[PDB]
Amino acid sequence: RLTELREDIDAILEDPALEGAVSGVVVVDTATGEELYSRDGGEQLLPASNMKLFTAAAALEVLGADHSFGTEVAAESAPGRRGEVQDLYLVGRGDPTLSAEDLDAMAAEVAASGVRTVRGDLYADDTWFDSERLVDDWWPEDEPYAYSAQISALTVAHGERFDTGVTEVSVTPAAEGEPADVDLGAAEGYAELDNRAVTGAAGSANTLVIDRPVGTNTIAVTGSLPADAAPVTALRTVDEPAALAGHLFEEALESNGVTVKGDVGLGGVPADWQDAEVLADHTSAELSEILVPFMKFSNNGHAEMLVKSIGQETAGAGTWDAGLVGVEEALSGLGVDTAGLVLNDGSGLSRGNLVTADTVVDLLGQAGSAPWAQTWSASLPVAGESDPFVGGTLANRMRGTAAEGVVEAKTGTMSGVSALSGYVPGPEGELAFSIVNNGHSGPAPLAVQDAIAVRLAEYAGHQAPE
Ligand SMILES: *C(=O)[C@@H](NC(=O)Cc1cccs1)[C@@H]1N=C(C(=O)O)CCS1
Ligand SMILES: [Mg+2]
Ligand SMILES: [Mg+2]
Repeated sequence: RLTELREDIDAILEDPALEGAVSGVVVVDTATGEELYSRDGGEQLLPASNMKLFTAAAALEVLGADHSFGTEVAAESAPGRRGEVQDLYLVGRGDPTLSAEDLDAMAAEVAASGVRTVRGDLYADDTWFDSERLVDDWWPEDEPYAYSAQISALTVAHGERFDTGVTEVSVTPAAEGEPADVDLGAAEGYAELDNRAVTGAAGSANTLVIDRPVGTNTIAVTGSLPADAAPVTALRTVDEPAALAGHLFEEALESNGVTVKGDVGLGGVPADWQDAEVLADHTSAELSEILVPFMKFSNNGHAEMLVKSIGQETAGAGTWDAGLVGVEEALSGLGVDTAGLVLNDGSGLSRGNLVTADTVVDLLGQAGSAPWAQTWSASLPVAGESDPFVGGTLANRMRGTAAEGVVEAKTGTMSGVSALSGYVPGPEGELAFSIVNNGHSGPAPLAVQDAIAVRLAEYAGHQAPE
């Protein structure tokens, strides 16, 4: 058994896919508390998205699994006669789930409260958080994609997965030689557009390219899409999430009989109206719930918003520095020795982050005993599970093995970095394990991971399906 499992893991770690790579692998039994396996457990390594474990085990400590984020609209004073108001501020406070409709339900309320004309400018206020959009060491080349969307307190979230600070761009073919049709999704009318994409012959090489050149708010498209090609869509971030939530809400009011004479812009409530009238409000779901679409798909923008949210709680400052300090200590009050830790962000996107397989495992145990241990274990990706909201980043891994429907682990992928940490619940023992790989030069060593996971699934007393 134990004397056996060792040789197995060792052999799996001898995979050529890991040459030159440093691997942090640690396995412990959450019950007995016995150390089943350990190789370089103390080595500091980049955790990539596995950093989200620390971020989630802290948000639940700081904000409570019942936490809810709210949004609001306000004017100095309510309307009356011709139901006319001056300036209006869209004020949000870190809701990571603001839907387009959520804004439309508020556009309606604004009208349902008598307003019929906004003779003033339409400002968007997101001061609950600082205006520091990206972590200092993130790379600017990664700024056009959903993974690296700017952080703001007031940002619109796309789809059922809540991809924040982004817009869905679409490219539809035409006739060979004619320009292609580009729709900018929500950022239509907001972000600029430079359509250089043509429609290529039917059966031609698709060479489409959707970009947001650094430093601008322009969605650029180049290359060509074949005439016979199927319509393409793609998430893209926008400069200043708030200004877009501002643009959409402006469109939303207009869709609810409220005319806006002034301009739409970035601004905070004057701090001159200590008792402004709150024309409408919105409350999101509880963190316990938002947890799911966070840890299953590793929402990066969610992670950072939580961090800062922790920074507003523990110290009234929507900031990373304050947020991270909160996480560090919250992980300490949770009983986690945070010595080998180095927190530079909440998502794991930063190469300034560092953990040790032991610190990860440590965190796994402690979190299992917290009064929120269930809403936490359930947020984790389940192996081999076909349904996106259950399998998450593990929906296409370990299908048909003892690990199917069993392993609850968190992933982490980055250039030269990959990780898998979680629990393997088996009648033969509750298990917590961490696998961190840094330095390999080829693709993520999934098979190596899966192999160890699936072997643990067995060690825990599971069998592969027939
Ligand atoms: C976590 O690692 C995070 N990864 C990325 O955003 C990839 C980038 C690293 C630098 C710039 S982009 C999320 N987690 C994934 C996982 O498998 O855990 C995959 C992508 S998004
Ligand atoms: Mg528009
Ligand atoms: Mg089973």
